[PDB]
Amino acid sequence: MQCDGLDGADGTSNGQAGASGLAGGPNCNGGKGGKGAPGVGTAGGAGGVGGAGGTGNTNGGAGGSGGNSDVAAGGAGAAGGAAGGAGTGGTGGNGGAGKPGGAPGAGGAGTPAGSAGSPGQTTVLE
Amino acid sequence: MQCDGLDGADGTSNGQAGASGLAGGPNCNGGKGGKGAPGVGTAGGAGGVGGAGGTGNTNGGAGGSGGNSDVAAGGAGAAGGAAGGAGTGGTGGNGGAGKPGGAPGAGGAGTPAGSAGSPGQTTVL
Repeated sequence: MQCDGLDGADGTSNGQAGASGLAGGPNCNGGKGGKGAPGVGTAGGAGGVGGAGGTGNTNGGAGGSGGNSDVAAGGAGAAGGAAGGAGTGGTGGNGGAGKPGGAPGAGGAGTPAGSAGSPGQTTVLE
Repeated sequence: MQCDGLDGADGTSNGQAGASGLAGGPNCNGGKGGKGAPGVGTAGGAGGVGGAGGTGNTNGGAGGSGGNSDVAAGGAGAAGGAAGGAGTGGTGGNGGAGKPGGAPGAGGAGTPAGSAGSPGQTTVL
């Protein structure tokens, strides 16, 4: 960690995926991935990937989480970016809530690595 | 069923992430996530997420695989998208090879669910 990476835009339109965070420039951490948009009558959007760290000792960006869905599946969370050098890996995004929940995103490698995210929350009839 | 125009773009510059696959429209499978680009000097990019299946009975899209790296970490593989209805979940992508190899992507939910991907190989010596 020293300079910033460019974050990815969150999805906004129905079911739209988040955009990836950018790979860091020199001495820059990777950008955070965008969140996926909610889905209405359709599944949620996927998260966008977290960016890899740039040259030097840089951290990976966090992966975006997936969007929730009202009647369908959540979007999946995106992976975190890997570190540069001796930096820390990005945390994976969480899946969106839905039926069923989206899968989690993996952590990016580093020293230490980032953790994978959580699956999205699901609702069950009793 | 596979529909046109849903696959995410592959990364095309050093370390760039793959783009996520698009959520399917009605009766369409989710799109495949893009492949992460390799890294030279820095880490590989992670793969893009697979899109969720559309309404009806649809398959989730496969997650993209991560890029390799020469001296740094491989990019992570991406999660597969969830099925719609009674469809099959998408397969998770594979991690890129590197120091160490990237984490695998999780499978998407379905009946049956997608399998997780393979970790990237860790290169030594």
